[PDB]
Amino acid sequence: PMVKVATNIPDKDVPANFEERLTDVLAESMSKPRSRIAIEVFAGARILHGGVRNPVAIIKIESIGSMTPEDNIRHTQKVTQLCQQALNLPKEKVVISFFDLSPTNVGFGGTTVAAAT
Amino acid sequence: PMVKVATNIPDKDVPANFEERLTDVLAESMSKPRSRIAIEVFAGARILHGGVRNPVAIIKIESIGSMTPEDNIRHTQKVTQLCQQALNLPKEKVVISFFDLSPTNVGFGGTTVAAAT
Amino acid sequence: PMVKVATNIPDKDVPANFEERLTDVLAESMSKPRSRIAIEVFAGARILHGGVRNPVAIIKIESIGSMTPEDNIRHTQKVTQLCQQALNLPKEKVVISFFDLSPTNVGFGGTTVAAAT
Repeated sequence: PMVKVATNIPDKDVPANFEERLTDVLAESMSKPRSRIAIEVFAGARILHGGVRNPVAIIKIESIGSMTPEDNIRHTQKVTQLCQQALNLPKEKVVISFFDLSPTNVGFGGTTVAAAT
Repeated sequence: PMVKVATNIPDKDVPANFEERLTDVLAESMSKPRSRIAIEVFAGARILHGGVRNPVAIIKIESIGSMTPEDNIRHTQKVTQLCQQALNLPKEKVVISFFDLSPTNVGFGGTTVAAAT
Repeated sequence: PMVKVATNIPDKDVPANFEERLTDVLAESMSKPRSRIAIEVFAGARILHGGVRNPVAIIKIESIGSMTPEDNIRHTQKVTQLCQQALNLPKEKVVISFFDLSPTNVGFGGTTVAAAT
């Protein structure tokens, strides 16, 4: 799974263990090995949400599966709870987009996931 | 809707009201409330387009609906016109990608849009 | 085609000709004109992959076609080989996501690709 977190919170306010916690949250929620999770953090970013500059996190999550409607409720709940705790964000300032990719459309280790299976 | 604008124009040359104008443009074009629009601006970025470093904007727009082929022509026209005016970009230096998401695949306020409906 | 490369390698370690080489690689692999390829490089980024901070590249590639399963193996191989050479990355530290867009969902030159055809 590949995650991008963009936030207007300053990078020094995003704790150094945030990525590791998010890795662990999504490994459990998505049933995926920690070894195949990437987290990108773009903090101190220029973001407007709902017309204001209040702290916000805009998150994108890509995965091969584990993205049924029901799964995505669980992910939303878990990711949001982490952001509440670690980023001091209200739930209405955590936006997540979910992309379910075919293994034919993910490259890793020099070939697609589909070709390595 | 969630928008990411990456540009090699310096951040001080992207006017402070750009995001608000883009918010308003897309609220009208997409028939969506301003309260549910996020704009991320990554300016001063390292971009090459068509082999050159000339000023350019690469934009991604995600939305739940409002992305028929006809809708996306209108969005392109409107977004491009804003970038022409505010970013001093020719139209051939404004590239936009449109992603139409299921409400099952957007999290907001601690659950999916689908679960909140 | 539109490419985003995020890496935790420092920007001064990403050679200035990286984007041009990647442009050329994908023009050949995807059979697309150099004039319609954008490369965004977000270097010096905060990334965790597999729980560690080792150098890594997380890449997103969008295209109108040229993204059959077989095509994406070739792209993965070629892009990975470039990153091995230019970024000093092992193949298991190059992750790529492939998005195949409709021409109705790409704006360029003030209208969609579909409307310009």
